[PDB]
Amino acid sequence: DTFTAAVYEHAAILPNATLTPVSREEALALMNRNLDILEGAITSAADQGAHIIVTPEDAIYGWNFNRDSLYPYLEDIPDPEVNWIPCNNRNRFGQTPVQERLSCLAKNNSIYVVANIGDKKPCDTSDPQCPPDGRYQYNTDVVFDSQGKLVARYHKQNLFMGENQFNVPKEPEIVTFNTTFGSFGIFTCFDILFHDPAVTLVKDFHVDTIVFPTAWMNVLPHLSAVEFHSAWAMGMRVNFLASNIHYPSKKMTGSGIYAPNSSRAFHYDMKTEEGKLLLSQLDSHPSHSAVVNWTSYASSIEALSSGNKEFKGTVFFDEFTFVKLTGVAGNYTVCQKDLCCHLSYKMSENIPNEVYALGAFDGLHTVEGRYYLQICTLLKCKTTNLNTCGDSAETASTRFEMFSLSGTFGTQYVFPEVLLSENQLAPGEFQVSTDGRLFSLKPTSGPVLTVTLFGRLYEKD
Ligand SMILES: *[C@@H]1O[C@H](CO)[C@@H](O[C@@H]2O[C@H](CO)[C@@H](O[C@@H]3O[C@H](CO[C@@H]4O[C@H](CO)[C@@H](O)[C@H](O[C@@H]5O[C@H](CO)[C@@H](O)[C@H](O)[C@@H]5O)[C@@H]4O)[C@@H](O)[C@H](O[C@@H]4O[C@H](CO)[C@@H](O)[C@H](O)[C@@H]4O)[C@@H]3O)[C@H](O)[C@H]2NC(C)=O)[C@H](O)[C@H]1NC(C)=O
Ligand SMILES: *[C@@H]1O[C@H](CO)[C@@H](O[C@@H]2O[C@H](CO)[C@@H](O[C@@H]3O[C@H](CO)[C@@H](O)[C@H](O)[C@@H]3O)[C@H](O)[C@H]2NC(C)=O)[C@H](O)[C@H]1NC(C)=O
Ligand SMILES: N#C[C@@H]1CCCN(C(=O)c2cnc(NC3(c4cncnc4)CC3)nc2)C1
Ligand SMILES: *[C@@H]1O[C@H](CO)[C@@H](O)[C@H](O)[C@H]1NC(C)=O
Ligand SMILES: *[C@@H]1O[C@H](CO)[C@@H](O)[C@H](O)[C@H]1NC(C)=O
Ligand code: NA
Repeated sequence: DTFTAAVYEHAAILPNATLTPVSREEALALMNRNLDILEGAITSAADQGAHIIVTPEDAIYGWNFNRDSLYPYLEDIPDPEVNWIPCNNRNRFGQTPVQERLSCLAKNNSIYVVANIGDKKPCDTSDPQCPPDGRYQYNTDVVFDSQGKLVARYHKQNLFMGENQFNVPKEPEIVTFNTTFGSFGIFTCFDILFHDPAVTLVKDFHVDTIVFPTAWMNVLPHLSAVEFHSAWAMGMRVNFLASNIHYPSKKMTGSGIYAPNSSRAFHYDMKTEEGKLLLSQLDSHPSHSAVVNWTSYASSIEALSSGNKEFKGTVFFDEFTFVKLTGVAGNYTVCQKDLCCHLSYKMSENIPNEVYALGAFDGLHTVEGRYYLQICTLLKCKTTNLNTCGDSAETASTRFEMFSLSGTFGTQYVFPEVLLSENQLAPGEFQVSTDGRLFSLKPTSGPVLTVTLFGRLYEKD
């Protein structure tokens, strides 16, 4: 059993902004301008045989708001158990034009529609957790099935810095929807960096596929959208539908359809101001059974390199312990605290003025969010100057003939990243072993930007 998946990267129409909150008529007019663009993508996806389409987070109203400027864009999204086809019973819950439009878009095109809108929940001064505003506001994903029915409502758990227009739910919402093409889980953007609901959906609810609306700001060398999202899909052994905002000015680009074995289709574009519809087939019930012990090989072996020239290098505000790669072939081991990284490599050639390092990181990230990390990285240094290792590098010339990366990870949640020049994925050029090794299967098709094993220690957050 297979199905055709679709994702749309959206060049959104943002509100003029701001000073005084707009009227509902003004807020709706803008939302409709974006909805007409998404209508265009939903119709082509359906015309091309897609069973489901994901549209990005904030695709309908943007990310620039305060609680009051956001209010006019919000709808009361009922509990999905309510059993409702907004396209067929338009006024069941009062004024809900966005839900009606999304419902008609899913019904008329006979396709599942995943979209991200805003929820309003009026509350009383009686309940303690009610805001002084008199309402809860949530960044909400909605799923409409092929018949137009609301089958999922998900309020974002992990709000990012400056998402002050939204509220965090009391308890994490573990939202799934079942179809004839597998069990589906859903979460949004920053959620992918945390345990709840992200990990829970995969390990406890045994979902086949994750639908992921995102408005992601790219951060090289490890946190580029296509790079990390496909890494997470591979590490969690699940299908992954990533639909991103297209805004190169904020480094927003990178949508794709990912399988447990490799990427299936991806899109990265920093040049044009245009959106992109992507389609690809996936297995409805992929195998999830391929277990990896991430510390096995690494904890067995002894240090591959002795007495080495080591230095501190900054990666996304985190101080990694590096070791320069001297030679067109080598065996290095670098440790930072509880983590020890091993690398075996052989380059296609020894390209001049191109420096590579092997890095190790064991510690807590605190800049613009807090999360414990354990990272082993083979990265291309931006320049020859060793103090530029870990700074975002977008191009490279060194193809590798072979690589094998591993670490003494104190976690079972490790995401294998392989990124080529210029933000290109490498399907299916690498594989992960039951031993916890990220290794090449053929020489890389393009130059290497990074080969990382991105570890996550949820308890140490
Ligand atoms: C979400 O929806 C899915 C899809 O509808 C739900 O999963 C279904 O659950 C049914 C009830 O448990 C399952 O029915 C039983 O099937 C077995 C036969 O085995 C299956 O053969 C199928 C056809 O060849 C095949 O599709 C199926 O799935 C596969 O399972 C293998 C592992 O075995 C896995 O590798 C694949 O990836 C895939 O998952 C099985 O191989 C029948 O023997 C069984 O007996 C009957 O019980 C009936 C009463 O329920 C009775 O009517 C009848 O007389 C028999 O006694 C069931 O018919 C069905 O397999 C399963 N479908 C899939 C694709 O998994 C899931 O439960 C829903 N989840 C939630 C949370 O609601
Ligand atoms: C993944 O592989 C590693 C390596 O085998 C596993 O870790 C190891 O787990 C064993 C327990 O089965 C630990 O052994 C214990 O050692 C202590 C002394 O250190 C001793 O007192 C105990 O009697 C026992 O022998 C071992 O130390 C530990 N090693 C490391 C590096 O953590 C890991 O648990 C495997 N995980 C899975 C789920 O397969
Ligand atoms: N702008 C805007 C968005 C609007 C939607 C809410 N946002 C996020 O959840 C969000 C979170 N994180 C990122 N990107 C990374 C990051 C970037 N810089 C610092 N910390 C992490 C790389 C993780 N991208 C988006 C921010
Ligand atoms: C969907 O179709 C119905 C009639 O078939 C129509 O009333 C409705 O406006 C359509 N909506 C969209 C958004 O296509
Ligand atoms: C690296 O290690 C492998 C495996 O032990 C070995 O075959 C290879 O010759 C080594 N290369 C260098 C240059 O140390
Ligand atoms: Na805000």
